[PDB]
Amino acid sequence: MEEVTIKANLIFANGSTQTAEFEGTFEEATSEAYAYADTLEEDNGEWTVDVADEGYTLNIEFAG
Repeated sequence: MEEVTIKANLIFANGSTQTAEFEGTFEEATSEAYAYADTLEEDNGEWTVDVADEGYTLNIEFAG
């Protein structure tokens, strides 16, 4: 039941990139990361996510 580290890569069509690094459970580091994107859609547009490296890498790309 040990905690994990998840890499959240964030790219906007605005010509700028951002990154976030969450620590917690397999669900506490994932729902916080998706909520961080949810609080950005309202100021950007819809988004997509590509799960990689056993779930430890979340590549988020906004459509715009």
